[PDB]
Amino acid sequence: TIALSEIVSVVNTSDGRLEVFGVGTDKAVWHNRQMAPHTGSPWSGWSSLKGQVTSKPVVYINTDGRLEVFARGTDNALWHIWQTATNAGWSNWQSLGGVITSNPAIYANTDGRLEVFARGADNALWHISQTTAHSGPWSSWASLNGVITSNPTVHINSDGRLEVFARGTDNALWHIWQTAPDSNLWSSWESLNGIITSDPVVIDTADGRLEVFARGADNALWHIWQTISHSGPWSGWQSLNGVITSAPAVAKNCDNRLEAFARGTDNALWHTWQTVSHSGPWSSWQSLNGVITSAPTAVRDADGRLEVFARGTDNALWLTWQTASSWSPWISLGGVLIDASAIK
Amino acid sequence: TIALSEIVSVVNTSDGRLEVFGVGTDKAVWHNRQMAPHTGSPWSGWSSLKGQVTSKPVVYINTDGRLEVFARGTDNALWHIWQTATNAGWSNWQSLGGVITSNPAIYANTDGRLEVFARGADNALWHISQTTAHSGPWSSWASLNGVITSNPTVHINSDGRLEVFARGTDNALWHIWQTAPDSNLWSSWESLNGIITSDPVVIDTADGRLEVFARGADNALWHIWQTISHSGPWSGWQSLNGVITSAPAVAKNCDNRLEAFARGTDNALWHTWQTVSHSGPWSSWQSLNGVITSAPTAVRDADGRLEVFARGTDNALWLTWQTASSWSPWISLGGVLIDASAIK
Ligand SMILES: C#CCO[C@@H]1O[C@@H](C)[C@@H](O)[C@@H](O)[C@@H]1O
Ligand SMILES: C#CCO[C@@H]1O[C@@H](C)[C@@H](O)[C@@H](O)[C@@H]1O
Ligand SMILES: C#CCO[C@@H]1O[C@@H](C)[C@@H](O)[C@@H](O)[C@@H]1O
Ligand SMILES: C#CCO[C@@H]1O[C@@H](C)[C@@H](O)[C@@H](O)[C@@H]1O
Ligand SMILES: C#CCO[C@@H]1O[C@@H](C)[C@@H](O)[C@@H](O)[C@@H]1O
Ligand SMILES: C#CCO[C@@H]1O[C@@H](C)[C@@H](O)[C@@H](O)[C@@H]1O
Ligand SMILES: C#CCO[C@@H]1O[C@@H](C)[C@@H](O)[C@@H](O)[C@@H]1O
Ligand SMILES: C#CCO[C@@H]1O[C@@H](C)[C@@H](O)[C@@H](O)[C@@H]1O
Ligand SMILES: C#CCO[C@@H]1O[C@@H](C)[C@@H](O)[C@@H](O)[C@@H]1O
Ligand SMILES: C#CCO[C@@H]1O[C@@H](C)[C@@H](O)[C@@H](O)[C@@H]1O
Ligand SMILES: C#CCO[C@@H]1O[C@@H](C)[C@@H](O)[C@@H](O)[C@@H]1O
Ligand SMILES: [Cl-]
Ligand SMILES: [Cl-]
Ligand SMILES: [Cl-]
Ligand SMILES: [Cl-]
Ligand SMILES: [Cl-]
Ligand SMILES: [Cl-]
Ligand SMILES: [Cl-]
Ligand SMILES: [Cl-]
Ligand SMILES: [Cl-]
Ligand SMILES: [Cl-]
Ligand SMILES: [Cl-]
Ligand code: NA
Ligand code: NA
Ligand code: NA
Ligand code: NA
Ligand code: NA
Ligand code: NA
Ligand code: NA
Ligand code: NA
Ligand code: NA
Repeated sequence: TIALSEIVSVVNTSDGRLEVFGVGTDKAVWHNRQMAPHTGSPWSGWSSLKGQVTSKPVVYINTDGRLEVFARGTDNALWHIWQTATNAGWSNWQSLGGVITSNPAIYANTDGRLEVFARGADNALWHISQTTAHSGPWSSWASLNGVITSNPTVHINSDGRLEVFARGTDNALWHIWQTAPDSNLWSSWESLNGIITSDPVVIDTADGRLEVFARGADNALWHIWQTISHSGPWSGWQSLNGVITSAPAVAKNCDNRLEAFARGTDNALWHTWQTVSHSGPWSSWQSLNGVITSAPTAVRDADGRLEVFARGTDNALWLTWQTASSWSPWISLGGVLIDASAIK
Repeated sequence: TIALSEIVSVVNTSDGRLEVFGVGTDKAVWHNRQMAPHTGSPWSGWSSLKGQVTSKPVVYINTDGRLEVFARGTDNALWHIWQTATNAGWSNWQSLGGVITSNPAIYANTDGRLEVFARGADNALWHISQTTAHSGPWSSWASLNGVITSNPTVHINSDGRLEVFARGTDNALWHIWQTAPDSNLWSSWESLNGIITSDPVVIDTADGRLEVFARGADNALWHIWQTISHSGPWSGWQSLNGVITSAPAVAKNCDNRLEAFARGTDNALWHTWQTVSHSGPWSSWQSLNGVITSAPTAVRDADGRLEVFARGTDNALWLTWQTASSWSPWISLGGVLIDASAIK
């Protein structure tokens, strides 16, 4: 097991609007969209993209601006659905085959080819990619081996090499990387040690370093980073303290200051932020109240403000966002959302 | 002729630092680099990349983070130099051939292939591209025809299609675009009318629209935009008033509010910005003082603040930046810079 997961995936679209994707009580993927590219825009309300899924659905934006949603099907294959043109109609659901046992994780290579990562039937890391920029057809499936016990997360280094993070059978954070951008040649697996009790969360800092966050054995929020832009040595593990009861979420403020969010022991949303600037020391933890039943999902909107989403006690998706002074009151976006994560 | 040009090219690097590139009294390309990814970082001092150039040198970042600098050579061919690895050593200068009669303009396609645009010996628009993502060899040159009378400027639409802007023989703003992302198929030329007396300056908005700024026949700053995300019809020309004596520079604040900069009749730096939000009305023009002998160059740094560069009365490069309350006083980065613009 791992800490409680995020309930939605979110994207800031090609036209600057937030769109959130989750799973309904009918096992379809539903989505909810800002009308306008601003903090506090009205929302569409929940709308179904149909299908029947058995993982968290994960939205990604192609390099031509088209949204694409990936999810495990009822046959355990990887399935996907995409906008046929930027901000336009959706394709039918289509299978990418395989047999997967985690949520999918997606990134664009430097050549615009989406690459998708998931755990396999064998508990190894597997991957598949677009054969040309922002387009099918897709490659055959292949394995990066290893044996992993969390959902994988992928990011891109500031030199263009993809890098994947996952928990190992010893509960340490492990990782593996492309040897060159767009490459099919990957490193050996390497351990970054620690004991982690959530999915890892990875972000790129303003200064080009990968930084990984995860709940520890003591239920504190911990992090570890590349000390040099796209390069080792990594730092030691460092504690940001707290006691958290979900996976964390991390986003960059307007000024690049990292900010981490998680559910607290009182089930409120809590957060801690870098102070002064993006190189800065982290603040003490502070509560944003509420009573939540998922990990939070954080994202920076087109006004440069953080917006945080979490499921509530009524199973609706609730929302709060940064204002000048403070944070806004929690508001409900309604709906009934379930946690369909393929690893819990 | 066109309004006075910018003296440097600037990039916010893969690791978050500002680096500026200009032409020294020896006609070599020189550069100056922030040590750290923060407003008010100390600078390296000017350092030479050698070469002998007869255009403004134009820096662009490959999709793998490697800087690449483009410039017209003493033989009028397009020349370039690149980092051999991200943020590391530089190649030798190499020729991409052709005969060009403007500064070069560069954008990355959605497939990661850089494409460069320049006016040719025939006065038409020409282009050349990398044949694979962030790598040579380059394609053959081809023409998009037209007859142009300014430096061209390229940008990417929110659906991934490159689009190029230039002044025509009638002094109107003309443009031309890819019919699909990464394509060798382009539109016919189309006129956006108006009378322009500077190079056009293009930026993408938070909501995915191309917006173009130019000095008008009355020496006011004018602009015009796509009405629908990545699509015509375009707006009317609208005036932002002022009386300006250089090319404008435009950048996005970290909340996406556009902000334009230009030298005034008194040779000081002046600016006007969007208020409220990125969909807000523009402020009155305000002075940032200084006495400057080039157009200003504006860029957002890794603290989310705008920084503006301009040549001074002593031919050094000077710098002011946004602060909480105000703007910083002008500071000198030293050096002696010449205006090597191919079109004056
Ligand atoms: C519109 C609407 C809201 O619908 C609710 O929320 C959706 C996300 C689904 O769970 C539906 O089954 C449920 O009824
Ligand atoms: C076409 C289509 C959609 O298919 C549904 O949704 C897919 C994601 C799979 O779960 C299929 O097994 C299921 O029938
Ligand atoms: C080298 C290597 C691969 O290691 C495997 O996969 C890693 C991710 C860990 O789970 C190890 O405990 C396991 O043996
Ligand atoms: C190629 C290569 C090397 O990759 C880098 O250096 C490795 C030794 C690891 O520290 C990775 O996190 C990092 O991306
Ligand atoms: C250290 C600290 C901050 O607070 C702790 O961690 C927070 C996230 C909450 O869980 C509190 O209930 C708990 O006391
Ligand atoms: C404070 C507040 C807002 O409301 C609380 O937190 C929300 C996220 C919901 O769980 C409500 O049911 C709960 O009452
Ligand atoms: C070091 C240094 C600064 O050098 C000055 O500024 C450079 C940009 C060149 O013009 C040199 O010729 C001049 O001497
Ligand atoms: C190699 C090299 C450097 O060459 C100089 O700089 C290049 C950019 C060209 O102008 C050459 O013609 C000139 O000789
Ligand atoms: C069609 C076409 C191209 O038109 C040419 O190129 C345009 C950019 C203008 O300069 C016209 O005045 C000129 O005739
Ligand atoms: C394909 C296509 C259409 O291109 C768009 O629509 C055209 C009519 C122009 O407005 C361009 O500025 C824009 O890029
Ligand atoms: C006001 C001010 C700061 O300085 C002025 O503007 C600078 C940009 C230089 O031109 C100086 O030589 C001049 O004195
Ligand atoms: Cl609804
Ligand atoms: Cl379907
Ligand atoms: Cl993540
Ligand atoms: Cl700290
Ligand atoms: Cl944005
Ligand atoms: Cl010369
Ligand atoms: Cl070549
Ligand atoms: Cl050629
Ligand atoms: Cl421009
Ligand atoms: Cl930045
Ligand atoms: Cl000069
Ligand atoms: Na769009
Ligand atoms: Na966006
Ligand atoms: Na295979
Ligand atoms: Na990721
Ligand atoms: Na970064
Ligand atoms: Na950057
Ligand atoms: Na460097
Ligand atoms: Na451009
Ligand atoms: Na945009």
